[PDB]
Amino acid sequence: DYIHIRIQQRNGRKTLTTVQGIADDYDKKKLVKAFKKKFACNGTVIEHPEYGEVIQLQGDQRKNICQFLVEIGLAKDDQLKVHGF
RNA sequence: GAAGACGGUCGAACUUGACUAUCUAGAGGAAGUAAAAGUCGUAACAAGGUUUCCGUAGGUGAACCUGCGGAAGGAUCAUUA
Repeated sequence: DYIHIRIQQRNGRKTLTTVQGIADDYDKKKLVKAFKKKFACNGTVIEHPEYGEVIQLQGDQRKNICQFLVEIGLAKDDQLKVHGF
């Protein structure tokens, strides 16, 4: 069950790095309030629907979420599935 | 009238602690600095779209936010009842 990410850049720079696999059971405040306060980027939590509850961090955060995912306790080091936007 | 010699005084030096001053090694740790063309936010240059800033306290990814009392170096030297 790979925690998909997706990024989504609007402007030449207006980015949002989601987080798709974090079961809701997790601290709706940890996952992401551990992220923002980390590499330092605007996280959040939407119910995207082609996916089903994903975490928008703000940024092209695809080298970072390899890492903010070898890190805090949600999924696992093989689950890794990056298809940067 | 010598060596020696009784006991003393000065007391170098030596051994061990204390004291004071000056200098200097150090795993690592945490500041500040440069600084600067990087990353994430917009905190307070045009009222910067939340006027700004001071003292102070708590709190926040991060710039910062907020209360309480100040200041204009403000966006009012005026208010015409």
